[PDB]
Amino acid sequence: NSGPISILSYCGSSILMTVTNKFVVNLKDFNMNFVMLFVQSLVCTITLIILRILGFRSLNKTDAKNWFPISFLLVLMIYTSSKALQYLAVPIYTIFKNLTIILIAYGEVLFFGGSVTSMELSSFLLMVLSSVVATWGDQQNPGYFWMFTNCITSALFVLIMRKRIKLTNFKDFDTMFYNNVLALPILLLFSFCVEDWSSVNLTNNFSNDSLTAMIISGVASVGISYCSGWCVRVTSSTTYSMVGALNKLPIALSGLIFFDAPRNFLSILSIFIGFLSGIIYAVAKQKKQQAQ
Amino acid sequence: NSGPISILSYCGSSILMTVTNKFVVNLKDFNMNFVMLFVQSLVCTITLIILRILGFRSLNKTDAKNWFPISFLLVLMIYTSSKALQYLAVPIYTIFKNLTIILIAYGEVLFFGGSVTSMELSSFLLMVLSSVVATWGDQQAVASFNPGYFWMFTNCITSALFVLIMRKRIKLTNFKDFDTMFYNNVLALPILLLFSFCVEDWSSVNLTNNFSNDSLTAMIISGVASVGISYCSGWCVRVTSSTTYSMVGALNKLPIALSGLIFFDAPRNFLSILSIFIGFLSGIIYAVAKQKKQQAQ
Ligand SMILES: Nc1nc2c(ncn2[C@@H]2O[C@H](COP(=O)(O)OP(=O)(O)O[C@H]3O[C@H](CO)[C@@H](O)[C@H](O)[C@@H]3O)[C@@H](O)[C@H]2O)c(=O)[nH]1
Ligand SMILES: CCCCCCCC/C=C\CCCCCCCC(=O)OC[C@H](O)CO
Ligand SMILES: CCCCCCCC/C=C\CCCCCCCC(=O)OC[C@H](O)CO
Repeated sequence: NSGPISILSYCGSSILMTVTNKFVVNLKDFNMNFVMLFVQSLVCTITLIILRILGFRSLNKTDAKNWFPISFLLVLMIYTSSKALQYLAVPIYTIFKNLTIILIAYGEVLFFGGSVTSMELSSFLLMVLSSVVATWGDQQNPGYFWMFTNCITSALFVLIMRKRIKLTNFKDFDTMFYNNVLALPILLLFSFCVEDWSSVNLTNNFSNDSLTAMIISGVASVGISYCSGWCVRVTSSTTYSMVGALNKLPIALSGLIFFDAPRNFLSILSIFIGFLSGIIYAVAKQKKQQAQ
Repeated sequence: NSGPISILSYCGSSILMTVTNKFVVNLKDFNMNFVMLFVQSLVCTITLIILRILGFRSLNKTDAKNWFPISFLLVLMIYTSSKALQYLAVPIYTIFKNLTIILIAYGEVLFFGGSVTSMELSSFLLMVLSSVVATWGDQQAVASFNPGYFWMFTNCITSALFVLIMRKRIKLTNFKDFDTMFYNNVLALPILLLFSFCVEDWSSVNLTNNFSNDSLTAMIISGVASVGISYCSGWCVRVTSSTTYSMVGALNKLPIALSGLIFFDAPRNFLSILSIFIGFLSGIIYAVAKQKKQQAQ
């Protein structure tokens, strides 16, 4: 586990999680989003514990209270992100979620000090265009405030995890385990603070059937769980933040091939612009090694 | 005459020419652009000879047939723009004309061999955003769409083939300013009358009534201001870089657009403003890029 294998790994799970959540679990637009994530991180936790007794990990209290900010950034990342999409459109959220990419690249400079290649700067802007270009080819204040929060919480999150990982020599699995376990409590705070619970009404909603999807989702979410922390650790907090935005293209590109859906050339340019953005960013990484 | 002083000259001239064509001569959208522009190239021609005898330039036959493409490239650059602008909105025309900056920067690779700094690449992409961002912040048979984009594809290359070749033949023929100004004005004058019959419709019973003593007087007014840009356009490309002239020219319209928000109580859009300040960022990156290029060697 090192090198570009991280990125190919992150794809299959984000590819698996996108398909599986839309093919395996049809209409996963549940009443309580955090509960699905609570299981996705809980089914992930159980899966690891089964693996410890068949051979991976460790348990501390010194590292423990230093990771809680990361998890708290995660759930807040979702709460802010979840709240952004309530008042915001999907394409524009990508634009700001793509604008977050830049600061994350320059946020790594404040945690590790590296320089942002002028070529890397070009790639991110192309995603911005590919983001805007796609946005300009579609239709549909409260939102922007939460997106201003998602941009920062998603940044401080992916940044800090990468910090504490290399600080506590957290090998993979270790990253996965702590993020799954420590998020479990915080989700119950936001699950109780945000969702509506009613034993008269919702106790019937997520019945014996629905949980099958939430656990099915968790098993598929196992991939993304392990690979996210593996990507940030080996490569860069920028690399993980970039691949996440790039993934939706082959998924979006798959949506145009595998589907007879009304399209627009503007939408296509965005996807191919995003594809270009990777090539520049892919080559940009090359110029860092060769130059130095 | 050298260095960034060129840019202010090309800027001030493009700015003075913008006002003079829009405030002093309102409805500068004439029925026959080539004749209006033919005068602008004639007053420059007339203007130059008076200075030729008051002190700058030269006339050849070896230079002549190597310069004819520029005037033809120059006038053709306009005809494509005029015909492109018929089917396209002002902001969208801006986007592609800013995309030519990329090829022009990379067209220089085919003409002189310099490298396009990744930092330079950043600016050009940003210019796209300030252009793209503004377009998304605006209002306005398929076979009617495409005719514009088609005419724009030619303007983009002729706009490239134009400023590119001139800068080469300029540095090849040591064309000092005026020479750049003179030759493009002189050799273009005939082509302008060429396009005058090729495009315009003439009717002395009807069109003779259009260009009256007011409008006819105006056609000279615009040329008087265009003396700057004419001398400064070729001055800009020569001293700095064929990219710089293609960049500063695109940069100029920001402060004029910024004037529209300040000097005017006009409905605005934050997107429009973001675009403009995005453009300023575009310059600063390009300014540093030029700064990092000269510093390196
Ligand atoms: N470290 C860690 N990360 C996790 C875990 N579980 C989920 N994540 C991460 O939480 C994020 C949210 O999950 P996804 O729904 O898979 O998001 P996505 O595929 O990355 O897509 C995002 O960008 C798209 C545009 O490119 C958007 O369309 C999408 O809505 C979302 O914002 C992802 O980055 C995922 O890797 C876990 O246990 N641990
Ligand atoms: C509602 C909209 C809200 C506002 C939307 C804003 C969009 C901002 C876009 C791009 C910013 C790019 C910033 C680039 C800063 C670079 C500074 C720097 O340090 O550059 C060094 C680099 O190496 C030089 O190549
Ligand atoms: C509304 C439309 C918006 C769409 C906008 C689309 C822009 C695409 C145009 C040009 C790509 C220019 C990038 C060319 C690739 C540069 C490669 C490079 O610099 O390579 C150096 C390499 O490392 C060897 O040294």
